[PDB]
Amino acid sequence: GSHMGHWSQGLKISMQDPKMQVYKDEQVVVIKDKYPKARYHWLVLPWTSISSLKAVAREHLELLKHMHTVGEKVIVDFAGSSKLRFRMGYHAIPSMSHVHLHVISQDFDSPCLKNKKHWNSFNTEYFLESQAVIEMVQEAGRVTVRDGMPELLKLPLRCHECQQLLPSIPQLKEHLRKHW
DNA sequence: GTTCTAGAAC
DNA sequence: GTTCTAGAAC
Ligand SMILES: Nc1ncnc2c1ncn2[C@@H]1O[C@H](COP(=O)(O)O)[C@@H](O)[C@H]1O
Ligand SMILES: [Zn+2]
Repeated sequence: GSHMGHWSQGLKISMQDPKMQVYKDEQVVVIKDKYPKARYHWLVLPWTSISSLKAVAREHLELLKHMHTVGEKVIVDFAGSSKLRFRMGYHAIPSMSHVHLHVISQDFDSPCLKNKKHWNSFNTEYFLESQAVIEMVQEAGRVTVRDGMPELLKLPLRCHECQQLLPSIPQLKEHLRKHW
């Protein structure tokens, strides 16, 4: 198939789709995640094209902080009264091109959350905190990740609230109901 | 990244 | 027999 039509380039299409945009300014766009892994799941993307965190440098530090601030604003404007806990961050190894900040509520109540990679990508070291990425770019000038990130996706399923071990995705999803 | 589904796990 | 996971996708 074509490069532009490849599944890994899909965000470059969605970020220009008015029906998926919930916020726009002169630097970034916020879209709904096409396959949300919780009740609230947005992606903050800059207009300018940066393939991944591998291409981030100190020239992008202001942009990374602005993305962080816009994510917090969206949380207030769209889920302020819910008082849900939120996390913001990046996957240590992304699948989709174009740098994007995850903004996801911590219910993880979604039919799109279906497999172990989904869970561990948001609930292990694989999920890089936005603040940690920002500080790493500021102090070290680039984003580096340790070896072994793919193995983290294979870890046993463990609740993020009470750390209880669960034997399967369905049993995990049922357990998460208890923390609503 | 998602779908689809073969067969492993239960 | 059904649930559940995990690899191909030309
Ligand atoms: N076409 C798409 N439009 C919008 N979001 C998408 C699309 N395809 C995948 N996603 C989401 O983008 C994220 C990609 O994850 P990652 O590449 O690991 O940061 C996931 O949350 C997906 O659900
Ligand atoms: Zn729990």
